[PDB]
Amino acid sequence: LHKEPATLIKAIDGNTVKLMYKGQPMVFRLLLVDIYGPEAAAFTKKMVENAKKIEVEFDKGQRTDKYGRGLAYIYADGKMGNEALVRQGLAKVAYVYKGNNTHEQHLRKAEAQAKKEKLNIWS
Repeated sequence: LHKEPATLIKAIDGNTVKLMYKGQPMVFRLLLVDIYGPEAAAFTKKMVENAKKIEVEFDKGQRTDKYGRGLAYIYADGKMGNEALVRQGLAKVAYVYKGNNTHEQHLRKAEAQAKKEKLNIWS
């Protein structure tokens, strides 16, 4: 997998962001993250708005959903947004869809720790 550059257009919700990706606006849905809805939106908005650099990383399977959203791991300043959400207990690891599961175990590990800390949705 490779990290590619992107520019924030606008925050949307805890697991959805609008980016300029190779010169076109695209909505990206954060892979593997299920949505504390308003706190998830708040946290993702702060994450991408305060970042000096945003990167998209497609997984190994399909790159867009039926709705035309990009399906990716979004990084802000090197830090994976999908993991930071789960780590904060602001989202659950979702079901793998279409074989895009490369970071699944990593996120399950972040999720069990949020769960052990009884953080947020694990309260």
